[PDB]
Amino acid sequence: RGSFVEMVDNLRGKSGQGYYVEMTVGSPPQTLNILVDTGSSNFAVGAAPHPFLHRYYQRQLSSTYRDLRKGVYVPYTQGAWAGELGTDLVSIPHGPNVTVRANIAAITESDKFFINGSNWEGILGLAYAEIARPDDSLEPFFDSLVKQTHVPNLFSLQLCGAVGGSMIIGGIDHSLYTGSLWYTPIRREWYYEVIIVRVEINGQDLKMDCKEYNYDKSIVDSGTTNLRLPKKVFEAAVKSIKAASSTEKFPDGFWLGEQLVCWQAGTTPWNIFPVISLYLMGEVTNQSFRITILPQQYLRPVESQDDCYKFAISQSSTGTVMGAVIMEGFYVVFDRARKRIGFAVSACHVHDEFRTAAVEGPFVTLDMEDCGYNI
Ligand SMILES: C[C@H](O)c1cn(C[C@H](O)[C@H](Cc2ccccc2)NC(=O)c2cc(C(=O)N[C@H](C)c3ccc(F)cc3)cc(N(C)S(C)(=O)=O)c2)nn1
Ligand SMILES: [Cl-]
Ligand SMILES: [Cl-]
Repeated sequence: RGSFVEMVDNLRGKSGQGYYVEMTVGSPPQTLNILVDTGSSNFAVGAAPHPFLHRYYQRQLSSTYRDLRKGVYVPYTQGAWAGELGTDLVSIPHGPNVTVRANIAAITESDKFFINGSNWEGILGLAYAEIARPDDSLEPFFDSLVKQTHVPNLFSLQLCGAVGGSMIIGGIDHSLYTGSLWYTPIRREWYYEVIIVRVEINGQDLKMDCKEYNYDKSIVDSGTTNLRLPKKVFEAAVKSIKAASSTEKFPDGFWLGEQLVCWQAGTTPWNIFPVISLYLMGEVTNQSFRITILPQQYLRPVESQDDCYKFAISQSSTGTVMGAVIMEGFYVVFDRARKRIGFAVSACHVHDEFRTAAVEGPFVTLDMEDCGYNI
């Protein structure tokens, strides 16, 4: 009975290979499953046969498709695609009750982008126009939705790991979280860039300079699976996580994501692995808060009577990426109207009877305006 009830439970995932929402494009309607990605800013849909796609967009059957007569290519950290730009009517049947004319890239060729078995056929880039291809003149979908309709300029995501979740567009649903929401500023509107001001592994501060945790940016990115950390931070965090979980030894490759470890169904010794906290800059001077995840968020299942896991914190050379490993702990509010991102503990996050993910505050942290990187 909350007012946003019909958007609850509108996301699915097939064996953990990306969270997607149904979107209906063109006229008469063509509904496709679209991956939700807050790490990019193009709306693009498979528009030609591919071995991994069950369905694709057929422009010649949509009477409202308009050709913008321009190609587009988008490379990501993983994979890339190429296609043709146009516009068409778009609605989200378990989203807001509106229809907008949005730009759409029709994917005609791709490399290592579509994932076999994932059940999604396109991508919804929810970040800002600064990072869209071919350039920032190509209005992203959520910008079209806010400009064309009354829908408030905010959306929130609850990614429920193991796969489903909720994308609430235009508000917050209080059933999806417990405790209070705590907000960090969006530093700049391009990616959803935030500032991380301290990192702890089981209560123990990693003690790096905060400028290392944000070198060269820290972003919130639902289309990236892992928590990705810059080189020096990743090396330092692995050394600390190893030291904390030293009652069991694992091969070096397990911490590089190259070996899996499996336990008999139901027996994974979660308690031997530490919690991990990131402190983020708060909304008042000198004030911060911390979000804490469990090994149930950073050890991810790979699908016998065997539970196999991959360690899903990994190295980046393009900054901190708070991917699904972070987002599955939390209900995350992308309050674009107030230029801030809110975290609360997710009502669906995976935990055990001893430990829960957490969002706590306030803490005092001085000189946070010096943590960010300057281009
Ligand atoms: C604007 C810019 O240039 C850009 C932005 N991004 C980050 C985007 O989120 C892109 C979007 C995307 C979505 C599907 C397939 C390929 C790429 N994401 C990635 O580049 C990406 C995508 C993935 C990936 O497997 N994503 C899948 C769909 C996924 C699977 C589970 C899940 F919970 C969430 C996402 C993994 C990674 N890594 C490098 S990793 C092993 O460290 O987690 C990166 N990269 N470059
Ligand atoms: Cl129609
Ligand atoms: Cl990434």
